[PDB]
Amino acid sequence: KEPCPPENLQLTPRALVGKWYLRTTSPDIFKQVSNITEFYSAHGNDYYGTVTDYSPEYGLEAHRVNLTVSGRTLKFYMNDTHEYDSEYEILAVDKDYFIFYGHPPAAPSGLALIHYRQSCPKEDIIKRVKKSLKNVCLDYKYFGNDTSVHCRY
Ligand SMILES: CCCCCC/C=C/CCCCCCCC(=O)O
Repeated sequence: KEPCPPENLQLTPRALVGKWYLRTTSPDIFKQVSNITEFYSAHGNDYYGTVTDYSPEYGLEAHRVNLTVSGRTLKFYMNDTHEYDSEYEILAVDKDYFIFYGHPPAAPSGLALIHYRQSCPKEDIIKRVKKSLKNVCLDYKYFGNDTSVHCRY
């Protein structure tokens, strides 16, 4: 679904550094690719890093990525495949998660992505996520969690 994005939310330099787990998406992508771990390093206001994942069809994958950041949006570039390469806008910022939205080739009608600091986010985090989504005209009921990993949601 299309969000109502907040036009006053901008990415703070270095906010994306470190390890993240992409555990909730809309539409649900987890039958195609799952157990997504991201690691980002700062390059000025940009980032470089890696994304590792499990694919039922391709096996274990490791990808090198770049993020170029421009205000409330960034461009995501991956080396080997470009299924998820797109501009993504920030929808919500929290100490424990970020919510992004874009229209990549893999989900060209729109893809909302929730990146968590914790590998298995607990109920208090999910409650905050639900409120963040409502604030941008989205709804957790249209999202799927990654139930391929050792986490109950
Ligand atoms: C928390 C910082 C997030 C910044 C990046 C926002 C967009 C991310 C897109 C991630 C794509 C997920 C790739 C899945 C693995 C694959 O199929 O290659």
